[PDB]
Amino acid sequence: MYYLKNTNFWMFGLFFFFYFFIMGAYFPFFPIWLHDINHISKSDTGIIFAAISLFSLLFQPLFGLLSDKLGLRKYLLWIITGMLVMFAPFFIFIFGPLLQYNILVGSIVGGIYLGFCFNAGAPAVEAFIEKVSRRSNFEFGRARMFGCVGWALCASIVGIMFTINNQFVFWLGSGCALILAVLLFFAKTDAPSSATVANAVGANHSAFSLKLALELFRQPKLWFLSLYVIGVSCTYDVFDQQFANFFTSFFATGEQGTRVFGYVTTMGELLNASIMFFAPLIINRIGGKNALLLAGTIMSVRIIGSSFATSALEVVILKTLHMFEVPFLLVGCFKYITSQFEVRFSATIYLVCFCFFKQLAMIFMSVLAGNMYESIGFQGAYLVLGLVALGFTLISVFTLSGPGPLSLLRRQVNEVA
Repeated sequence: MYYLKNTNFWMFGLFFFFYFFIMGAYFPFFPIWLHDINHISKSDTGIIFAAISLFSLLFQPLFGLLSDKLGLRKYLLWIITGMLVMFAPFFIFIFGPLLQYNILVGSIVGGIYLGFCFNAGAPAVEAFIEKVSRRSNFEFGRARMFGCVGWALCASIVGIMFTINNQFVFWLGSGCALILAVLLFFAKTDAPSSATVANAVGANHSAFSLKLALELFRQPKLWFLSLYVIGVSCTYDVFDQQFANFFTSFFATGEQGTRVFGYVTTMGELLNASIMFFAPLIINRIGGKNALLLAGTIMSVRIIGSSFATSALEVVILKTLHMFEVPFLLVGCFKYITSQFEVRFSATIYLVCFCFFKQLAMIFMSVLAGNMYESIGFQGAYLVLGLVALGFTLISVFTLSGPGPLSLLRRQVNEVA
């Protein structure tokens, strides 16, 4: 509670909150804004989303390998924040109106060309704020819990006021970007008060080596983990990046249909919260490789159940069937990898794997479901992948490297010793 008085704690538990709150529209909602609001065929977003991934992938490095080391002098965030006061002014003026000039090609390109600030942006905010957090006293361990509740408070208003007035949310989105994103820059801090003098003296920068990857590349744990990451997660996300409309159509109208947009997510969070706590116990008292597959088992049922999607208050369940993976996978990797690779490796795993590969699977994969959807449908496409992926969660039963190689429980000293 010594955080009670903490200033830079107060000034960033807000930055987090009022940024995620900001992003707290653009994305989850996004899909609607395409189809409904701006009528665009699924397959045309299957190219949007697929392209979104192309900017990410070949960018994320440039912020990580950049800021992480070089620029750690509080700048970039101004670069990001800059492209944020132009939330609506882009969307409602440029992004939207561009594609409408039917050239999806050049329009979606000059699109997530302001989609990074959120995709590769957040992890950048999440970043600096962490670095800074740690140096101040009270880390990000709870200041984010102050930022991931903007999803919440927002969510409802974004799934509501948007319908009534689409410009509202977006227009307001640049404002909470203005006075709110900036106010925390003329009230920020950057001086490591009485610690060390140099930046290469006392931190926690694991490093990335090409060789490193190459000493990991011979490894089966790697490929066979990837297999999971890929198929399961990948094609899983793919499905969600274009699930909505589906679920949305099930209701009375758009208002009722959507609305359950805020109401949905805005709920599961206080539930994804719940899980969060009591996860480890399970996880660890369950093992990562194991408990991980159960997330993939879960996802599956969500794409697989979606073949049947009968009711509207069924599809709701098929949504909240979401926060049951969020946990299990998330940390299930953390403790899987950790617990199956030479620690210093993480870089490449987390890097190579969940990027120089995923976004890559995503470039392709997605597009398929975009055409898979428009030409054969939501339930149709599902059975292809709701299945195809299940054939991974199912094979990864073998595929993946089980419970401890040559250490029964002795080579276990990392979080309590």
